[PDB]
Amino acid sequence: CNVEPVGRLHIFSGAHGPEKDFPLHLGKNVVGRMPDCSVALPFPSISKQHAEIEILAWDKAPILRDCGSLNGTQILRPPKVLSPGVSHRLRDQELILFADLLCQYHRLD
Amino acid sequence: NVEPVGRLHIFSGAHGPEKDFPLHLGKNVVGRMPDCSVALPFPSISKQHAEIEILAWDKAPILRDCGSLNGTQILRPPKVLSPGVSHRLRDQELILFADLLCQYHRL
Repeated sequence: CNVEPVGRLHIFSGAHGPEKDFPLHLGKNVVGRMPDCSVALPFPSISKQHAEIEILAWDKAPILRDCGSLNGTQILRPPKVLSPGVSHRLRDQELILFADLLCQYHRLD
Repeated sequence: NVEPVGRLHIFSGAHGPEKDFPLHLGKNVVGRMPDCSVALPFPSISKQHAEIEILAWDKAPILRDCGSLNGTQILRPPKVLSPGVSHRLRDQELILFADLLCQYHRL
């Protein structure tokens, strides 16, 4: 895990456990239930391959795609339910729901 | 200056600092006005945006939206809260007032 991060995915305290920060790197970051996933969230409502955060460069904005999850990926401000495979550019500090889990993307400095 | 039963945490980064507001027994008006129980001086927040009613220390707070322009969002389950409709707040529950993310805590 020596890959230099360019983003941060923050999970807020809930029922699933305490707050937590996940590093995001260049190229693709797979969000999923599986311990091997770049963002591993071992909660049964999260799909094995749930979503993909793709980051191409720094001055850019990441692309989030849902990978056909059972329980969906939503953005919140304004609300929208993401359709499987459709590229969505994340603004810094964007709020994201994977299933019931509320996450926030952060671009590093 | 009244004993709070609960607290609403406001998240920050680029939306204030991390501030806590006390919630007391009775009506807690969430809004833009400085005189609101929970005063959120942000232009997306209505003068009277939402209401948190605490009916006793042991009972789940009740959240309602006061016909706010930008809306109240709950996430248990994810939904715009219609004015008039009551929603029970659970400990640690995340909620959005217009664009402002908050978290409830029973003290």
